[PDB]
Amino acid sequence: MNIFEMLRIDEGLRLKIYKDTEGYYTIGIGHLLTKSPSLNAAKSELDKAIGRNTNGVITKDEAEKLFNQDVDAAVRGILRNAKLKPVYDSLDAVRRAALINMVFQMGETGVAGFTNSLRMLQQKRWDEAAVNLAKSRWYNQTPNRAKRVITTARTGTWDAYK
Ligand SMILES: [Cl-]
Ligand SMILES: [Cl-]
Ligand SMILES: [Kr]
Ligand SMILES: [Kr]
Ligand SMILES: [Kr]
Repeated sequence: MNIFEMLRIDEGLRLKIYKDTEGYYTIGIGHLLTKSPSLNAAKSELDKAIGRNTNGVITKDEAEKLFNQDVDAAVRGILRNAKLKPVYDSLDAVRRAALINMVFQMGETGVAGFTNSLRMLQQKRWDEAAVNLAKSRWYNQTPNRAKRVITTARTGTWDAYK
């Protein structure tokens, strides 16, 4: 398992514009297009990201291309975030994957806000981090996914994804 397979599991793959769990226009593997209510606007953002008039539908390849870009961007956001980087650097490879998934899902800013779990993680206090992480809107709104990511961070193994 790796970060790509992991997020491909959590986000799925859809070739036509769809709305995510919050109601936002998204396409591919969890690629948000806009927070706006407008399909037209979503469509504009999509053709802009793809480089052609998609009419709201893309190919697998194009979807994987956006995904590659988004993963990369998630890593680079972590590395540039002064509150995120040190946690990330302290972690083993599997746990790092968990942090990349959260950031992909909620953005840098959002995750940087989990001050307390960040610190427990940094301290390698796994069970404690796990309990804190679950006290969040994130967990109450997308509990199945949150649970898989939280077990990943807690245990350092991919068991939740097998
Ligand atoms: Cl883009
Ligand atoms: Cl769920
Ligand atoms: Kr994490
Ligand atoms: Kr976190
Ligand atoms: Kr954790």
